[PDB]
Amino acid sequence: NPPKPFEVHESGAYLHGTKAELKVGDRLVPGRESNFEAGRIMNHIYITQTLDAAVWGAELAAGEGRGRIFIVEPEGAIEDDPNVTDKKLPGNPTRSYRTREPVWIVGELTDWVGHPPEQLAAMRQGLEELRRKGLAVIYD
Ligand SMILES: CO[C@H]1/C=C/O[C@@]2(C)Oc3c(C)c(O)c4c(O)c(c(/C=N/N5CCN(C)CC5)c(O)c4c3C2=O)NC(=O)/C(C)=C\C=C\[C@H](C)[C@H](O)[C@@H](C)[C@@H](O)[C@@H](C)[C@H](OC(C)=O)[C@@H]1C
Ligand SMILES: Nc1[nH]c2ccc(Cl)cc2c(=O)c1-c1ccccc1
Repeated sequence: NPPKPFEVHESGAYLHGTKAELKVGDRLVPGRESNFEAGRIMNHIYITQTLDAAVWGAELAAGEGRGRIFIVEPEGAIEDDPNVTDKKLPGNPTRSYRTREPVWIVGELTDWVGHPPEQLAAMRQGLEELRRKGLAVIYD
């Protein structure tokens, strides 16, 4: 399924893109290393209700694996991801959220296609440019 930017599914189910080999049944607590800043300990887990965002999460995750999209259930409260809320577009059209509490892995999505390679390379090259200019501010 070719991700359409800002398109929710009728489930409203929480998604999580990553390269981590997670399994159905896993409970995962906050505090892993950031995908964007070596050595940065995370206060939150990031989740999304759009397929587009979860694909970005699978493609941009650190690791040698192939991207995976997990279906997750938070144990506690979620809030708008500030990294993508009112930062260009008003509100939270990617429907990206974060939580200070653990999440359970309740399934895996298997029939999705990632972004065209020139889109993923453009995203990676833009992020390296914000790195080099010291404009890659990450809120957590
Ligand atoms: C769900 O979000 C995704 C897709 C959105 O879909 C889509 C269609 O809607 C977007 C919204 C609503 C944005 O508000 C946005 C944005 O604010 C932004 C970049 C950056 N794009 N660039 C590429 C080319 N460009 C010329 C330069 C920079 C974006 O592309 C988007 C963007 C999209 O592309 N940020 C910036 O420009 C700056 C100044 C800083 C970035 C800081 C950190 C590093 C990031 O925030 C990290 C923490 C992640 O949060 C993102 C990497 C998101 O990855 C995930 C997995 O979450 C990703 C945006
Ligand atoms: N979406 C994210 N937001 C972040 C915000 C802040 C910090 Cl310190 C880290 C992250 C981060 O690692 C991710 C992520 C990227 C790919 C796969 C899963 C999660």
